[PDB]
Amino acid sequence: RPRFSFSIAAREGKARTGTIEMKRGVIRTPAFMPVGATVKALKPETVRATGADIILGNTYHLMLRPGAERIAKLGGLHSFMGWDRPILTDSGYQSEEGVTLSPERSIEIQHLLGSDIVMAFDETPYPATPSRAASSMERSMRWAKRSRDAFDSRKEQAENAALFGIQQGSVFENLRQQSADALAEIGFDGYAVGGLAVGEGQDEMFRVLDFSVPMLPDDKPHYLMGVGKPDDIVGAVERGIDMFDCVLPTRSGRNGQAFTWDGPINIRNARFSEDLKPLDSECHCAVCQKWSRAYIHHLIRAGEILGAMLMTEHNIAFYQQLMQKIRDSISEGRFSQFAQDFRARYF
Amino acid sequence: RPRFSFSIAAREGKARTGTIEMKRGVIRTPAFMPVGATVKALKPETVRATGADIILGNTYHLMLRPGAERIAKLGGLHSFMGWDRPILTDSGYQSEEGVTLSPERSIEIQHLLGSDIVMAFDETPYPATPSRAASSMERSMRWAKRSRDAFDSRKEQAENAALFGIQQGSVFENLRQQSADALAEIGFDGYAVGGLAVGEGQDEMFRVLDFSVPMLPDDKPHYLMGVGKPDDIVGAVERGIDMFDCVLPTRSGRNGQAFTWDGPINIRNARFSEDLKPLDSECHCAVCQKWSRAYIHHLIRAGEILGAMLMTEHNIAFYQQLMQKIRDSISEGRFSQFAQDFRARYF
Ligand SMILES: [Zn+2]
Ligand SMILES: [Zn+2]
Repeated sequence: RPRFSFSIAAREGKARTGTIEMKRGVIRTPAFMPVGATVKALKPETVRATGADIILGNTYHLMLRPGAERIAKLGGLHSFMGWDRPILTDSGYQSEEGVTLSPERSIEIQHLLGSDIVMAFDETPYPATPSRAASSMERSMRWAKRSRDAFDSRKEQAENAALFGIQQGSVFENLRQQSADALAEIGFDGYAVGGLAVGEGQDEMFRVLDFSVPMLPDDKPHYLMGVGKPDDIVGAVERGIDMFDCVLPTRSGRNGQAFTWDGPINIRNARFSEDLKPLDSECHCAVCQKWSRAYIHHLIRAGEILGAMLMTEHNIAFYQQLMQKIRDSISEGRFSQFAQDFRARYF
Repeated sequence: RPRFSFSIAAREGKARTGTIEMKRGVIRTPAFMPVGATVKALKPETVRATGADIILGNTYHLMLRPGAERIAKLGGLHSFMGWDRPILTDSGYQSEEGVTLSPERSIEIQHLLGSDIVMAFDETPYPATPSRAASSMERSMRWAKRSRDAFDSRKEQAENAALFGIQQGSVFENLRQQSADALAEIGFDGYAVGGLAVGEGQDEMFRVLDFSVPMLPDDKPHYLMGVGKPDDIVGAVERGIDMFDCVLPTRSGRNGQAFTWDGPINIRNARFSEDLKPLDSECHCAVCQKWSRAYIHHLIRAGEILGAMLMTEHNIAFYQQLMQKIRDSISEGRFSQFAQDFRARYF
């Protein structure tokens, strides 16, 4: 495989479906990346069986424990945790130099972990005034150039990994445009939309995506960081987003929240205590094949680890099934119909 | 298969190896029964993959949550938890009537759960005076007859399950003999040695097994309740024990203790932080195939659920491998050699 190739196979409006090819494997887009040096309560083989093509790791947590250098001594993150496919690492979400973490150190840590997709080191709270959002965006663009240069100066990294830049600008169209321009001038393998899902609400997030995603190079992947709920994902794909990561399915799962095509349910609710149905009626996951709502209700009420395991496997599988229906519906020119049907039933 | 058939295929001194056949499957003896309505941190398929033929469930915990009647409404324990092979249930470890639980209720609960091997309801703290141990043993034998009659009066249970009686008597040879006599006069499908592993220490436990196990019918299985460490198991098999249950491998596992052929290790110890070796050098389990001491050290230090999962899978697999080496060495007439070699290396 090449270091990085993104190809778009089908479109419908702003939505796209395709593939990213990398040395460690192929990523089907739109993609959901489960968040990890573990996807909580799941073996990597289980994560793969749900359909994930790539997972996310964190520069912040891993650098603290067990340490980036230690992981590199041990053979890198893939070998450490037993996941042999692509890994995307966030950059580590104050001075011009960095945070006491700088762009250079961030890129180095991601190298030491052996990340396949490296994120530029970026700085913007919500709400923000125009002045503050601009100051922050500009710093982020200076740090984006430092990230680019640090990555390129490390031959092994530049030859085997990819680098994504992150658009800032808060909710302001002019700053988003400046930011997109800056990032394209530097040039990256993909472009994230940063600075959303930080308290603005779906309506506002969608409004900003509406003008922001078209500013980015059309021929490169578009990653919406930290999103989100199933309906956030569907709307964001309608606006041109190709990649997602979020802790909801894992975290939610351990707290009793199961995703279903008829909306989320809280399995701890006494109404499930004698419910022999699977979590979701249509889900093809191993959990829905084998165990009832009643059993999983019991496990979660009892604080049993197997409850966390089963809830998490189901939720990540649900999310992968969602992404597959999105991909197929775009490939078949019926994604707008799918999005409408999905929302009518989910809500 | 028959309701219950125990056949001995080979012997060496007091040690025996063979099979129990039941409707839900065959049990290889000497057997280790992992303790559960879940074996903590493991899917039942994982439990089976380690080599377990039977697991234990509890009348006490299940009757409290989620309730015996609820589990029967839901189709019984096997269907509830997704384990289709035999399950042994303890009886629920004060008046002549029972505990505020009586023999009759205990047997009924085990029926409602759908237990394959039902334990008689029994009462003896350590240390105990001869007078108190005798009083307690005698009550237990009256309760053993009540258990027998309750089981036999329920046709479905008597036709499809087995009933084991439990020997008491503390550390006193004469009371153990009276107890064995009483139980044989009533007649059971198997015989447990109760009242050990309650604080007496290995030397004393072995001394009591030395005279107590020969008192029991030779042609029926002998179950040592709540034992134990790998060396306890080996010594107890040398004294005629066929069946074991213990929470050590599961509980220990979650606390960082891994069993190995060179003795237990605590994986949280900083010495393992960069150790790329598997938990045990010879172990054939999936955990030792795939992950390092270093990774598992990190997970347990970090309190990650996957740490508990992997430690537990390894430890239960270790125990099953131990039981297989015992079975094979008895079948080959070299168990005394095995026991000596095991101890020399383990210690
Ligand atoms: Zn499911
Ligand atoms: Zn192992």
